[PDB]
Amino acid sequence: KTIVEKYGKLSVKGNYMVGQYGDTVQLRGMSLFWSQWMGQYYNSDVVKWLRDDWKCTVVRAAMGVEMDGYLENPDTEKMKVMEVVNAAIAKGIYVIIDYHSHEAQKNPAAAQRFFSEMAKKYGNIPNIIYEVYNEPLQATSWNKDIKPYAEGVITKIRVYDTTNIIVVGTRQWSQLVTEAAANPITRQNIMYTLHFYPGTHKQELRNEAQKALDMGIALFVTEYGTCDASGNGNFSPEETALWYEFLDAHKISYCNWSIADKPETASAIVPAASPYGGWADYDLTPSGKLVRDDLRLKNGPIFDSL
Repeated sequence: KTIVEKYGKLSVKGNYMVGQYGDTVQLRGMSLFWSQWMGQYYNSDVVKWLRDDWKCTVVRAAMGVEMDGYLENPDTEKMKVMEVVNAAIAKGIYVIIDYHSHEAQKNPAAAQRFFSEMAKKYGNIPNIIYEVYNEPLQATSWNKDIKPYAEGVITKIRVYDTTNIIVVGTRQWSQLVTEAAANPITRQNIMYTLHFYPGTHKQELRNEAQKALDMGIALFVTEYGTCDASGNGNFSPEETALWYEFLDAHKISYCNWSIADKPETASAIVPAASPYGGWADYDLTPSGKLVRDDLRLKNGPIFDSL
């Protein structure tokens, strides 16, 4: 039995993600980096290694949209996403299809087309989680920009995929979850994005998250780092652990940024680390070691249960 066979189809009940057999589910895994810049890792060898060695129960495909991404090169970037999705299906783990944009509402037809295609192809499959708008900017209003954009994309997904989870980004780089909680999308199996970087974001952002939970919505940490929000500097292992404590207490799923070999703190692997996986201890950065150790410790028993 695989992880996806264990938990099955996912849905949302109140503050929680639940599975079809009555489990309350918490996923943990890794995000790939921008598909147009780290596309060499968008392959089945990486996905298998993330399951077998890192004990990921979810992987996130971060499809770049602007800056020579999907809008300019739709076939190439969609292909990379589908390779990762296909591998997650073959290996029995969950997969997030992330529309990795800061301005999705500016090209809603492109986003609707992409998600319609993904939902038509994969709609009957329990592994799939959709993430329709990575990180709205500080200027991007929930009520006026994000919510109407997301509702249009959700309707398109739901033509073909009636119940898989859809995660919706929030204002200020997916920080301001209380604004979504005050005016939620009143549709089935919707969650809301929280992103944190513990060199920058500490108890004040945990308090924001708690206030959103108080208001009745479910959060998914589709991206977090171990360092400050720029992705470089202020490696913060103790603060990361305070976040893990909070997320585990609330059964909030989490994926780390990122599988990339860029020479910055947030990268999990060293420059030139193999595109096929197989990374030994000397191929991991301090951030990668911290995150991999947490995955092995917490997800190991889930794999062992089968």
